[PDB]
Amino acid sequence: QALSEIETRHSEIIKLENSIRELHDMFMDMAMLVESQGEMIDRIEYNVEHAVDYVERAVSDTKKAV
Amino acid sequence: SEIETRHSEIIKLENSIRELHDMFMDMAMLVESQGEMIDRIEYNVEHAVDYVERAVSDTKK
Amino acid sequence: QALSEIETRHSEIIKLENSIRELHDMFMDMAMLVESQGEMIDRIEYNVEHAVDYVERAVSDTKKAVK
Amino acid sequence: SEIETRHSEIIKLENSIRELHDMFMDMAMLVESQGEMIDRIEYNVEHAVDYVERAVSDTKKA
Repeated sequence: QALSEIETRHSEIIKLENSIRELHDMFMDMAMLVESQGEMIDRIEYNVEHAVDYVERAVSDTKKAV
Repeated sequence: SEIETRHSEIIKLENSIRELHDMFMDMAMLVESQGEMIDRIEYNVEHAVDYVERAVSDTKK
Repeated sequence: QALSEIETRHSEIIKLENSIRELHDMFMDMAMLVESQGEMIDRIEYNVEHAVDYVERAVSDTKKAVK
Repeated sequence: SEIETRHSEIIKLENSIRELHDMFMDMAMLVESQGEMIDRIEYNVEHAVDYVERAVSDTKKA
């Protein structure tokens, strides 16, 4: 009924495993948030990139009318 | 005793895991905080884009 | 030769692109280190799991000796 | 005037960019602490695995 020494060891290691495994949900939550933030930044860079192209075209066009 | 040693090892390792779990919480909060700063930056940038595009259009181009 | 106004607006928006790219690069480095941390945790989980299966087997064999 | 508002916006943009940069410095620090805590956990887990498997074998042989 009570645990033997070998069973006690086993229980301890199983407890450690579940605990390492359960770190998953929290890590995935953080990871998702970090990944989402990266894309936000990337969209901002994308729009600025578009602004630079728009202006570069206008600058190149205007010079033509010179 | 050897038993005490093994027990302190299990408790420390346990606190460490819980602690890591908390750093992840702190990270999440830090990311949400940066998310407001990014919204502020995007607002500034969108206006900056507007400014240069208007100024470059009115100057016929 | 001094920059015209249009050229100045161009320079300004270009700087802005380089600035945002830098912010983006700093963030992506950290993001890669975080991804890497998750993989390490997976490996650890994988090793403890394999250890658990090992102990299980031994607990079974130690009990089967009882006969 | 236009200078006042214009200059004001050039400063707001630069300030918000530097502030995020600063926040990124704090993030980097937490990323480092996370990694180190994980290094430590890898060590403790390697030890616990070795310990229990050793004990498990001595019991099967005794």
